[PDB]
Amino acid sequence: IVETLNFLSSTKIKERNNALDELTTILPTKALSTTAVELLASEHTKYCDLLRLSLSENRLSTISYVLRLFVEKSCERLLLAVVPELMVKDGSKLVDKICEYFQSQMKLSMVTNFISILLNLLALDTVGIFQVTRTITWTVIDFLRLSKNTRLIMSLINQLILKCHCFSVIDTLMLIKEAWSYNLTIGCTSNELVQDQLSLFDVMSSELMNHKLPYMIGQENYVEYREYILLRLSNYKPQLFTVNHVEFSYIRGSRDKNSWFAWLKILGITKSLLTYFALNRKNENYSLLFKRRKCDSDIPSILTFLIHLLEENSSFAEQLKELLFNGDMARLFKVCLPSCLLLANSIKSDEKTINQIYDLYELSNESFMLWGYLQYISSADRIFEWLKSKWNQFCNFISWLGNWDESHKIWQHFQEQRELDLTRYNEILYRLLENINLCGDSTFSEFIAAYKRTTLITIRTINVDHLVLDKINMKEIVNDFIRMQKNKSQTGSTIDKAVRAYLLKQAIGEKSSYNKILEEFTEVLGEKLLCNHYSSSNQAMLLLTSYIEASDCNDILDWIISRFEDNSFTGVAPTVNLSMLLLSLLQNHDLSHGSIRGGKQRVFATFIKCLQKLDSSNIINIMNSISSYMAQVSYKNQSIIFYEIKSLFGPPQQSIEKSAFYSLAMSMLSLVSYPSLVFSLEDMMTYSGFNHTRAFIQQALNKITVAFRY
Repeated sequence: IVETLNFLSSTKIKERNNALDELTTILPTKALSTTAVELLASEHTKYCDLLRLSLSENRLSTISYVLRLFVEKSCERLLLAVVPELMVKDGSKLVDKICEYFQSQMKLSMVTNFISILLNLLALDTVGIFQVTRTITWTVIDFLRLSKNTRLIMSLINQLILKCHCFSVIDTLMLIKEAWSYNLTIGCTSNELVQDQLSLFDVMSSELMNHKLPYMIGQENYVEYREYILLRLSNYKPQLFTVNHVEFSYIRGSRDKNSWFAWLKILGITKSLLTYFALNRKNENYSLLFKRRKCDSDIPSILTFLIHLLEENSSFAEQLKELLFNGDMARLFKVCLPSCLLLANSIKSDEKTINQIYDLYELSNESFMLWGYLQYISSADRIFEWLKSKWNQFCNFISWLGNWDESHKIWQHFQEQRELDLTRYNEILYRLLENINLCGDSTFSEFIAAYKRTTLITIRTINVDHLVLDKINMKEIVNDFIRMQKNKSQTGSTIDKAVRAYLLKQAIGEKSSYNKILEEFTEVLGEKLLCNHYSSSNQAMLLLTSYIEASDCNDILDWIISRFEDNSFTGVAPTVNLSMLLLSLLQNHDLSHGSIRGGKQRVFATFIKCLQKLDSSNIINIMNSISSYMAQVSYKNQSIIFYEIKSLFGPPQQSIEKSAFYSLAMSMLSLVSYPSLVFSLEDMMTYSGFNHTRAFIQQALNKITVAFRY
């Protein structure tokens, strides 16, 4: 049977792309379904169904995020996308869908890893269906189920670490978008956080750092028609230990980190295992505790900066944040314990204290910091020689500056490092700079190894991969334009050289390169998933902007690039950003009416925007020329845009920001009159208060424009 042959082709999943081509060629309704890794699975499932019409559509939409194992839809990666979401909901049994979904998702049926993941997805949005979403979130947060992985909870923490309501209404949306961008640092930031967290003491971080932040927010919240549900939740939170108990158990890891991190006698004290005592205290309190959570022996000048930092927190932590979004005795103990630098930073027998530092240097940036504080001297001379031996993170010689034996030591270090050996030499040279007559000798020795018109390693993949790319990192020190070169190679001081290669001749040379790139991009139609590369419109606009910035000929070139962007008919994020960029060029203007069209496109390309609205306002405020024409038109255009009202108060906040963009010429008063007409509780007033603050004495303190308001 031809059907059997088709089945064999599908079964033969090796070189699946060939099988896919065969299926495409094959493209009897039951067989049509049967003809369909994942592709092989599609063939098998459809064939079973064929062997056995709404059901086919239902099967196609079945088990999407709720996959059999995997269906490439855990977080769902046009009209079809909106329809699919609706179908999925129907099977489970576009803002409107988002609201239905926020509520339906919390409703579930039952009500655990799935919850942390859904929450993470919702938090990333920095939006969702306002209050409907917030009510859904409260219920979902409460339904902890089989609570403790931590990283998913931490992703959810992007929102849960800000467990509050109505504190920044018609404001928080812009802040949330900015937070999402910061949250996006995760991946590389997570790896860095894990390394730093473990290096400083014994903390894990590893993208779970924000889960701890969410727990802190939860404690703070506990101590504090959708609205009725939210009010009830606010009270329930006092003791609604929705995975709080899980956190209490998970916290054993935090206790371990704190112990690792650990006036020495007071520091040595466990403060009666205060971290555990605090948890016990909270458990005993049962509800709305926090406050004095067993903070026994909470720092003392038992003989400071750390205490101030601890209060602020009530640095490896910075890495975690990026992912989230008798002197001799003291010196010997501080070095032997290796936070030697912290002890030294707070504190500053000197010869012996320096000898301990000297040994620490030999052991080889905390060491430099410790020395710098200590150095705030024969003692230093001894350490300098040891430091030279140590030379042959970092900072090193920086300590001497941060604070002629030191110079003699520098000469010894330079010669020893100068003698990849180049990496050692590179590090020594950086130290020489870090500290910025034997010092001249040190420079000469480092220079002698460097030689100049020389290299010490020890076009595609010949540009650096064949040779040099390893060296680029292997003997790296300090900083160079070479970093840009490496980034350019990865994207695929060479980056500077490439610009130099083009060096209006540069524009023409660059234009030729751009033309080649443009042709490839044009060839690459719908280059994304099983959808389209919407960003291409934005890329075309970016190219246009550079050419226009140039010069009339470049602007002519810009028009062609812009014309491609102008097609729009693409996801709004790309089409609208492209229109906005075009409008920014229009704002600068030139010697053509074309600027008017670009501005119209940006105006047409409406979005809630939030943080982007603010950015747009900041740009809008920079232009509208003057007279009583461009200024007037801009005001009219803004006035005619968002109605706010509804439950769209953020638009009113945006209007207020616009109202603040000049006054008593600018019709800030008209904007104010509109705000007065719209009795948006005191939300409008709060926004006005912010504008008033910008003006110093304003509003009741100096209405001023009251003369016209009257």
